[PDB]
Amino acid sequence: CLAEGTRIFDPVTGTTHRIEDVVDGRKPIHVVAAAKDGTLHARPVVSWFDQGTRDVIGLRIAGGAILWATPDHKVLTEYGWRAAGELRKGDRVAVRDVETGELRYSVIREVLPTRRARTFDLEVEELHTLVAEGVVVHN
Repeated sequence: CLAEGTRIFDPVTGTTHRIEDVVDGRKPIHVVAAAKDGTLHARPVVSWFDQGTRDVIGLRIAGGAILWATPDHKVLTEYGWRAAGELRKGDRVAVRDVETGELRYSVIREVLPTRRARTFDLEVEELHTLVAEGVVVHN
């Protein structure tokens, strides 16, 4: 699950939304999804999930961005899909350039301790993945 505050980019409208607003408002946004072959595509959100309050850890990425997700949330990394909780400083995660939309890999600068927060999940059509805080994660 993803934490309240997690930002999601809609490649169709070009609008960035906070996930708690997308779920609470059942907003029909599109997200940038990643296929199995790595390619990125725009896909619609067809289901919204309020997962309640849970512990979320933070993955501070080179550049300054930070993803807050449950330790079991899957992230696309240089070694494939892996639970956020298994990732450590130095591991590289897949990130979408906010300027060019290009996919690159950046190192995790720091892994932060857990904190309490409302958490969410979304169902992305067909590919079941999305870009959160610029990072490619499972929906």
